[PDB]
Amino acid sequence: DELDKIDLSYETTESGDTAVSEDSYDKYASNNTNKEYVCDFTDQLKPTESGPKVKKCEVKVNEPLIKVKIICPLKGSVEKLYDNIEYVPKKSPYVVLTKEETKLKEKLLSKLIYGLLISPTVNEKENNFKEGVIEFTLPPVVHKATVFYFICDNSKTEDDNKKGNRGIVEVYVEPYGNKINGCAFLEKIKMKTFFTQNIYKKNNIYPCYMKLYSGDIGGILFPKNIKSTTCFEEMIPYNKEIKWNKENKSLGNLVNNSVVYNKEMNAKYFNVQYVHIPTSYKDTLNLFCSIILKESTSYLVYVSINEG
Repeated sequence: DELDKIDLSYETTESGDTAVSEDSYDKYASNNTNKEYVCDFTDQLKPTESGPKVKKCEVKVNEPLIKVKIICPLKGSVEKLYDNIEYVPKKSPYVVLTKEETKLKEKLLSKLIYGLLISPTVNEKENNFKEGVIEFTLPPVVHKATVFYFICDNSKTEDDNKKGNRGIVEVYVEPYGNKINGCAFLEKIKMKTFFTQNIYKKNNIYPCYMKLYSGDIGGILFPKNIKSTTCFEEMIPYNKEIKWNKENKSLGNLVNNSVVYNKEMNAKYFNVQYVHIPTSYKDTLNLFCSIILKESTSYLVYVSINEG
């Protein structure tokens, strides 16, 4: 592809071309709102006489499934304040930067954290600084601490005696979680080390069967030759838990205040879907769903919540 092509010769630093030391950095916290960690640079990179200063957005991750939002105003958002702005890496958040020694070089995030969702469109518009903002939703588990950076530099812009600043976002991920209460339909290891059950194509015995409780999370790694899936769009119960509505089959229509991620499977790197159980859901429920194949050869999946 071209949206993830990395320049192996690229190099840069935190201070960039400002000669500033890490101590003089203006480190601040992200405005987090309902599992959404935010780094807004609109009112932070405005030129100042005392510039070019360096503002650092700290992002500390010790929890799962944080929707990350990063802002880097566009050239001309204000008439003259961002006339010479630069955001790096260009093809973000597909491409990111990691600290090799003291300098930085390009790295692919999907190749660094498996199971991360990067919807190519935010508010109907592309997911790139060209449209002014970038988003991405984290995975539910991480094995090793991962640190990468973003860049949003307005220092090259000047408003008479004032000068813009160099914006940077540091993401210090801490090891959280262990595995997924889900199934794995089958470089390649991170597929196997993330689920409790593995489902092989040629000869499978047990179908998918993911067990859940109140406040736990599960997921699925859908196959490579998938035709369709109904495991969060159309759920069906069996035996006798509750009288069934033939239309309230979407996971959102089944449990109030439930969550689904990548319901449309539009993510670029992986064909995956996730869910979350609110801490207020104390009702027991057991459901079923199916999956399709290109061949119709279908697999099945089971769901159990608070089954105790």
